[PDB]
Amino acid sequence: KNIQVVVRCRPFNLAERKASAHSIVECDPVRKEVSVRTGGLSRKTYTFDMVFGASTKQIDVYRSVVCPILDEVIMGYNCTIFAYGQTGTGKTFTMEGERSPNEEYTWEEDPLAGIIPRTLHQIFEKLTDNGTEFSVKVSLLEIYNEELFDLLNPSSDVSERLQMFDDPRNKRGVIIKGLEEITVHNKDEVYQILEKGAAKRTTAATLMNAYSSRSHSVFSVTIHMKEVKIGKLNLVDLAGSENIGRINQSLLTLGRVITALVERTPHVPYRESKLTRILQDSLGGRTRTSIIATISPASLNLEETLSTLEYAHRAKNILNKPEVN
Ligand SMILES: Nc1ncnc2c1ncn2[C@@H]1O[C@H](COP(=O)(O)OP(=O)(O)O)[C@@H](O)[C@H]1O
Ligand SMILES: [Cl-]
Ligand SMILES: [Cl-]
Ligand SMILES: [Mg+2]
Repeated sequence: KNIQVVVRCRPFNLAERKASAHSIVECDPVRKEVSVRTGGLSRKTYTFDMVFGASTKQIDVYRSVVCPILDEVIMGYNCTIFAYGQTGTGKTFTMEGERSPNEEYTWEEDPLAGIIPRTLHQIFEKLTDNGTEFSVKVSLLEIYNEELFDLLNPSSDVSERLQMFDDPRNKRGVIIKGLEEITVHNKDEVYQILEKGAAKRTTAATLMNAYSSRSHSVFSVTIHMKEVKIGKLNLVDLAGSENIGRINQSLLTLGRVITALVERTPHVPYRESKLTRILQDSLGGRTRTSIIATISPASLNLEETLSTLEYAHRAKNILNKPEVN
């Protein structure tokens, strides 16, 4: 199962209007092509598993990319979904989403929901209707400046840092010490567990500079089903791609890993950055993986729009082989 790479273009921000930028990016959903106008203020075309226009709705993404994958979670296969791109291109919007402000929508009925709310809701829905003894445990670890933080725990201070060591009896696996896996009774529990985590994030933005921009958010869900069956979904929200070129250790390392795998060069540097070691099976491994790439249409972001694209195209080539748990 080759890694699924899919490109998502968001509408022009007011900031791009004020930078004067015109539109350099055309998204073709049918042909699944992205075309970038490099030449002037003539074009380059790329072909991805999916292409998502500026008109893409959150549920759309959920259906095309996420639903199939969660279906493969029920079978007990581990799966990872990356969200990659330049800051402000929409990575957090995809992984999380937002509430409609003047609307009365319940978070489960809200059009603006990103992948995480949606998935969490559905697991309870589908598996209640299935009704077979499921239990859910969700942890979230953010990597900043090569340090590990557990957001989810209430009892821990925002500052405290976990320790990671190569897994015993796994080797491929890694153990993050003191990472809280907080079992979820129900969705109305989901909202609280995530909400406190958002409060911790607000505290830690003040603690660290350009936190929101340089951090990697690794969200993990582990479902226990009876019959036994175990499934694990990693929703990863990467630090902005802009720092990367054609700084961030873990991000730079992720690029190196993708490059090595596509290249076929002998050494792939899993060891170097926390993200690659934790997410090691996500890359050239037994975990089914997809990548949502994110880009801006406006001309001023062109070098970045190209960089993002170059990674995804390259990452298309990489070979994955997923297996049931
Ligand atoms: N497809 C989209 N449609 C409308 N607004 C979007 C879309 N993608 C991103 N945005 C908005 O653009 C801004 C940047 O979003 P964010 O997801 O934080 O980017 P990133 O996390 O990649 O830096 C936010 O105001 C966000 O709500
Ligand atoms: Cl705007
Ligand atoms: Cl949307
Ligand atoms: Mg972000």
